[PDB]
Amino acid sequence: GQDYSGFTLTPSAQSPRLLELTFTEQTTKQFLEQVAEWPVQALEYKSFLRFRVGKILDDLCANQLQPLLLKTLLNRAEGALLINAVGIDDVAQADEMVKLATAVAHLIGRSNFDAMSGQYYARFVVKNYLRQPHRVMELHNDGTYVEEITDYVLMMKIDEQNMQGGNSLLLHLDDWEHLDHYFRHPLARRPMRFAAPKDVFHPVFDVDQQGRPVMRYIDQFVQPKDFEEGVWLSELSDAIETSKGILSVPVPVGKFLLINNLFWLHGRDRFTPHPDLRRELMRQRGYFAYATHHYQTHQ
Amino acid sequence: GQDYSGFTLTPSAQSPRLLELTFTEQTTKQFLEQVAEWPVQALEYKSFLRFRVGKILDDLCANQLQPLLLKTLLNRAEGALLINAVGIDDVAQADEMVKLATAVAHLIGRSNFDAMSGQYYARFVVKNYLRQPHRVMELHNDGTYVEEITDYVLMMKIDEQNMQGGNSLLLHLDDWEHLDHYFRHPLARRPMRFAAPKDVFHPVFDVDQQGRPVMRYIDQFVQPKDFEEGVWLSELSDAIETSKGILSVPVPVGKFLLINNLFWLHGRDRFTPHPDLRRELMRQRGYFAYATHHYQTHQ
Amino acid sequence: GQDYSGFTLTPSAQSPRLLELTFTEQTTKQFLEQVAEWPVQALEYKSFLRFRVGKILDDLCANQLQPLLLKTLLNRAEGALLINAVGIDDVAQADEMVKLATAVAHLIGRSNFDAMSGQYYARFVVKNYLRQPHRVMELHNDGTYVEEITDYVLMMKIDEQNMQGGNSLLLHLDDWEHLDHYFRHPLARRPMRFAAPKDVFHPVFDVDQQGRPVMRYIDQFVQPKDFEEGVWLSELSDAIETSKGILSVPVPVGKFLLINNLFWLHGRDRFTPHPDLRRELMRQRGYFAYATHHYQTHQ
Amino acid sequence: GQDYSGFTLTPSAQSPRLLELTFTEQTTKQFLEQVAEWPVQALEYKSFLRFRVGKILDDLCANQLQPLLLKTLLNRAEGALLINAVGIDDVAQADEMVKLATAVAHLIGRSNFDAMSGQYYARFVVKNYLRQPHRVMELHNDGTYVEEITDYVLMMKIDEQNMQGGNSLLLHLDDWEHLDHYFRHPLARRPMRFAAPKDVFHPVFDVDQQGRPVMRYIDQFVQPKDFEEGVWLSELSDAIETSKGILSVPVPVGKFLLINNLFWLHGRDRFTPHPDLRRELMRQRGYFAYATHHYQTHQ
Ligand SMILES: [Fe+2]
Ligand SMILES: [Fe+2]
Ligand SMILES: [Fe+2]
Ligand SMILES: [Fe+2]
Repeated sequence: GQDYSGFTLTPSAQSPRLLELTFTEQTTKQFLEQVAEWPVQALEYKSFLRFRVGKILDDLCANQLQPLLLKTLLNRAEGALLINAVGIDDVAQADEMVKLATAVAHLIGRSNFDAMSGQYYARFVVKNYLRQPHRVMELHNDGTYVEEITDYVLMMKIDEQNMQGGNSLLLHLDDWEHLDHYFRHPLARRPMRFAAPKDVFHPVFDVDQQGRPVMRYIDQFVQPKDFEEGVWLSELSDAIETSKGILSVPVPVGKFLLINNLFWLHGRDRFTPHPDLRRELMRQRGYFAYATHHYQTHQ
Repeated sequence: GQDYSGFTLTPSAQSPRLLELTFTEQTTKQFLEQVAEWPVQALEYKSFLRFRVGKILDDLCANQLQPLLLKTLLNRAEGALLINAVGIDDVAQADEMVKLATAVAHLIGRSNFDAMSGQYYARFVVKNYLRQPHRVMELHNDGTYVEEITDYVLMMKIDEQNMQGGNSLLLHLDDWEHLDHYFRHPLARRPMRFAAPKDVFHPVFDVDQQGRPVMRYIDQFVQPKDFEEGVWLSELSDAIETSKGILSVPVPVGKFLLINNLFWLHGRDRFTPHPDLRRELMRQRGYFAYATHHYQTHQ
Repeated sequence: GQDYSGFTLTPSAQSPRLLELTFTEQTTKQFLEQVAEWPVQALEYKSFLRFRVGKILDDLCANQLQPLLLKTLLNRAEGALLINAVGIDDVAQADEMVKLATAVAHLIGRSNFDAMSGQYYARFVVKNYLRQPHRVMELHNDGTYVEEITDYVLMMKIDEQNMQGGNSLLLHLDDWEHLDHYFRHPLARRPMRFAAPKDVFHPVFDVDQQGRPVMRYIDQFVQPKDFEEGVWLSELSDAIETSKGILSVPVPVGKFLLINNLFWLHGRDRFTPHPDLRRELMRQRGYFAYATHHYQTHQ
Repeated sequence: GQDYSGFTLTPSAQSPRLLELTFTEQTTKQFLEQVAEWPVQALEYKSFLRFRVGKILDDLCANQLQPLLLKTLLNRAEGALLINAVGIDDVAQADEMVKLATAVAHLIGRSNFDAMSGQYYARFVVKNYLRQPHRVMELHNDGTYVEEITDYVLMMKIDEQNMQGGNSLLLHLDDWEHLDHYFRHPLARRPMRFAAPKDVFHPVFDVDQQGRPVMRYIDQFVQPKDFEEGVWLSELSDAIETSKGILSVPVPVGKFLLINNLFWLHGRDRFTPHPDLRRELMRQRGYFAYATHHYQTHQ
């Protein structure tokens, strides 16, 4: 995998669709110097600073970062990245981790308000029905019960102690062996009710600009209105969960997954409970916003 | 009463309009095996599983169950069932009870969110003004203060210890000796205000597709706007409560009433307080949703 | 003052506009017998019972009560009543008091939900800035910050111990010596903002059907938008409060004022604090609803 | 600076745009006599009294006050006042301070509901990230996340003990050396999202009636939608904060700043924490409402 200014990029061991982007130690060192004056708390109060820290990182990569992130995330054949910075790999560096993740996100779009934290990101600690270790968290898309589309999901590993399992699960729609069967079903186009934990109605599948399937699915929030929709959804669920195309991805401390939420589903594998278990995560979810040469009216 | 695959059906001792459906021990055994992998908690999070457990039970009855439930519930001459499964008859089996009731409901429609429990069903324990033993709960219809129609009411007996009385009361509109007198009154068609414990306005009576009376009445939530509406409603109330057509139905542990809420009213008889009284109930309320050969437009 | 069936009516000592209606001991005795089966709690849950207890009282007065209440309350020259029943005059009889007040109100209209109690009436106990004894409560109309009109105000004295002062104050617009001066001012017709403790806009004065002034005024909830409206309202306030037409009315235990809120203002005089002071009140507020021979369309 | 009836007016030491208005001891004495009958609590309940106390003060200044306040606040070349009354200069006089500030505000407009206090003004005590002494509070305009425009900001110093720093910062748009550069940028006219701590959309700049720049900006509530808006806002922020036109104004106890919020920004300098620090402030924010000879339709 290739050499860019300030970082390297290589395919993952799980899939060529998922690429691993690592910022050099020198880029990392300089980034942290140049953003030291804004603590995370400044980023939380002034959203424009989220874009500024973005600019600082991209400028350190000779402006090669932003176009690469976008080309990868929007490329149907790929659409997923695992990102890290050499030197940021310990829980003591959580703030620095948030700054990094924030900078990358705000080069490609904007992170949405998170109702769990009341901020643009959320950090969660896991320590020893839905909260359950031996439970796989089923593959899904985020953002299914609001009108606005969530284009990206960012999941960062902040701490990991005494943890067995709990890999991120991923499925690219084009690796799913049953796509054609479910996409070509009439109920693939049936608007269904999705309800928060005001209701919205949208189909479970849609298409991208070129007519290729995309999904907006989660088992917990979809609300089949009758026996027809119900049985079909229970079959679709089994067809996703038993897929041979599912990826299992370890996310080491300091690294984060950044994926296109339209044609990747994500989930979490089970893990072993242990009295001294500690896992800390950070999430952001947002929309893409980027410049292209395209048409406009007026002056 | 007749033999179907997996269950038997017979008229009740109270009325030929109310039929008693009992699943055989073998059906019950197999149902519980085949649904063991989804605990009630799974059904609460993923509504499609509610329809799946429905399918499993109907499949065990050679697909004779679903059409029989619908034919009975929609039949004006009947419209009520008391349902049980041989082998499920103790409070220790409450989860199994919920699964059964859920499976039957989601063959005929879908159960609505219950604001008391925050789930698609609600379980309540009674132990020693509105909470009162010596108080009869007056005959009524459910769902009178929302715009959407509640088609069915399901009441299951989960536990019963040291209980005297407290039978379910039922009245089929066609057994009510004063129907003609109240239905033909001009105020039968007067939209009246109904208010939750946003207000809705609907008449106290309406008609089914064939022009036969249906009701949407409850004394607590109807809000007569003046002396005219008030006196008439107080007279209608007395005329319902003193009706000779009222049924009194014991609901033993493991059994549930499932009734058409348009032309049956329901209520509860008084019961004797006792220091060691324990009654546990489960309710679901929902709409009908079923396939028929009927017209549609477009392709 | 005159003799009707079941009650007597006479002018007050304060004004010929305020009439005193007293139910005979026999009417009272029979009313209480005939309504004993519905405790106040029944009236709170089933609003139609509020109209029924109305019917029972009017029937006991040979149907002379309802037309007299309406003729008095709607008569511009009067519009106020002080009502009592011989034999109901002690705090121990508070429930009976509520039943009586309820019966009278629901012969002339319907009492509105009271947000302080969550019921159709509210009972308040006073015992030892706004809560202040040496503070007169300024003359006002109720219902000024909702779109719907409040036609009547009912204030009943439930208990009174160790109380000096605290009479009800009343002003009939036609006894107000400054009416013409304020009514003919351009700001009398200026819609002004009124805001709850969504905002509404209405003028401080309006007219009845015959073009005679009515008011919708309270100093606490009117929200002058500028110096013009502000100064004028402060002058109007002084002109109401220093009026020579103000009535001061003692309301003995068991008695209640029932007034037309369009052309009477009400308030409360100061009272002496005392360690063993106890005053208990009940209020209802509502709209008029009554039959008359008038035009309608269709069949 | 000039002599008016009841007060004097002189330019500040910081700028000729900011004028210092001091009521004479005699005006002050008479004002306090003539408003003694309405405690602050009366002003809080009856908003018309806020305008009345205004009238009393202006009347004491031969009606020269109101026109001078308006001429100053609306004058583009000025638009800011520092106001005090000889004899009101101690925390023990806080109520008198509120009355004074209220009287002045309600000669020029009306103060809006303050959600922090639930009243038309708010008092705050400061004693020993956003709450931070060594933090400058950045220059901003108030009222940026509601549809209605806030025309004035009033900040009064009620108490000051053991305080180093914490001056009010001010910037008049016409003293800002980078105005032309940012105002002439296309994003100056881009409606941007502003969100409360329902969202509103307005540009960061607008124009007054003569086409001169005005601002509606605060770093905390503006929500850049993408990298373009974000970077530009971070640059605008630096350009405001490092401006050589910024004023630093000490506000002694008893004095208050009253500024035009359209073409002045305000903020606060850092201050030294001290164990026995006590600063008490009062704020009001409102709209202008005043008489002028202008056109109207109808009669
Ligand atoms: Fe997710
Ligand atoms: Fe019910
Ligand atoms: Fe009142
Ligand atoms: Fe401010």
